[PDB]
Amino acid sequence: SLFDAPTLQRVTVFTGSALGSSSLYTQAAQTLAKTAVDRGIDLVYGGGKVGLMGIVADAFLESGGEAFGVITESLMKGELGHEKLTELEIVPDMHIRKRRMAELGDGFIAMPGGAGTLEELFEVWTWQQLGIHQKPVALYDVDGFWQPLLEMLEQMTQRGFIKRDFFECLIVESDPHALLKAMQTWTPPAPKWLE
Amino acid sequence: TLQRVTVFTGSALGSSSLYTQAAQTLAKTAVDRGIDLVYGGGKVGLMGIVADAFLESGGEAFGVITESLMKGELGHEKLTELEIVPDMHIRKRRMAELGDGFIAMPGGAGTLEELFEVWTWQQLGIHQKPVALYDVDGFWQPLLEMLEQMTQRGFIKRDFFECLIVESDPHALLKAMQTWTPP
Repeated sequence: SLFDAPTLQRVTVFTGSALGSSSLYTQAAQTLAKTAVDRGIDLVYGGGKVGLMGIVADAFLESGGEAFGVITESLMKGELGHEKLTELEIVPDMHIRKRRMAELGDGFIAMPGGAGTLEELFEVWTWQQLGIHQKPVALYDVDGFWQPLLEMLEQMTQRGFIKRDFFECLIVESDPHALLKAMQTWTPPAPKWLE
Repeated sequence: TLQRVTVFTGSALGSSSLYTQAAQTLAKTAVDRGIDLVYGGGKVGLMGIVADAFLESGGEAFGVITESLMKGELGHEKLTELEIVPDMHIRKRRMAELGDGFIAMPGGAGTLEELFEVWTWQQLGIHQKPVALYDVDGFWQPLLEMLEQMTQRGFIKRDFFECLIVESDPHALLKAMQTWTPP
C-alpha cells in the first residue's frame, strides 16, 4: 500500500573485516543476526569470511536465515570470499559492489568497523539525502562505539554543513530489537518541511 | 608531481565566512604551485567558491557532474571544462582518475563520503595518491578524534592513520602533499 513503508526483507550490513579489540563486538553482532532472522529479515553484506563481516554472516546462516554476499573479482581472485553463503555475487569493482549492496538491501546498518565501513555508511546516507533511495539508515551503537561520529556530525550540523533534520533521521540504537523496530517503522521526512 | 588536485568540499557555505576565505586562499596557493582544480562541478556553497577562486587567480578548473545534478541547477557553467556523466559512481571514478591527490575542505555528508572512499582505496592499494584534510578552524578535529578511537579499538591500522595529511595552513598542506610517501 501507498501509505506503508515497504517491509524489511533484507538488511545490508556494513562492518569491519577485523574483529576489533573487544569480544563484545562479536557478541553484539551475533545478537543482531539472531534478532533479524527472528523477524524474518535476511542479510546482505560484503561477502567476507573473517572479522565482524564473517561473524555476522555466520550467525545469520546458523540461526537459519539467508546471507547474500557481494564481492569483487579482485577479492575473489585473492580467495577472500565466503564459500557457504546463500548466494555470492561477484562484480567487476568496488563501485558496483556498493551499488548492488544498496539495491539488494531494504535498509542499512553500520556495525563497528573502520574506514571502509565509513565509506559505505556515508554513501548510503548521502543518497538518502539526495532522494536516491528512501531506505532507513541505522547505527548499531555497540558500547557507544559510534558516539564520536555523532559528536562529529553534531559539530558539522552546527557549522551549517548538514541539515539538522537529516541528522535527526539517523537511527542510533545499542539494543538490536530497538534498532530493527525503528528501521521497520521508519519513514523518510517530508521534503515539504525541511529546516 | 602534483599537477591536478581533486577537492572535496561542502555544497553549502557553512555558518562562518572563514571557510570561504580559506577556500579562496587555498585555491591561490595551488595556482601558484601550478596546480589545477578537479572537483564535482557545482556552483553552490564552497564548491562554487573554490572553483571561482581557481579561475579568478589565473588557474583552471575541471568539473565532473552527474546528469541529475546538472538538471537540478547546481552546475557551474563557466569552468575550464565540465564533464557530464551518468551517475555518482562514474563521477567519482573520473575525479579520482584526473586527480594526483585529494583534499577535503570543510563539508558535510557528501564530502565525508568522497573523502572516505578515496582514503579507503588508498589503504587497499587501489591508488598511491596523497589524501589530505584542510583543517580550517580545527574543523576536522572531531573527525580525527573519531578515527583515533577506531584505531584504538582495532579497526584502523595506526600506520595508515598516520599517513593521513592534516594541516590548517595551505602552504603547509600543499608541501605535505608534494613530499608525501605511501604506507
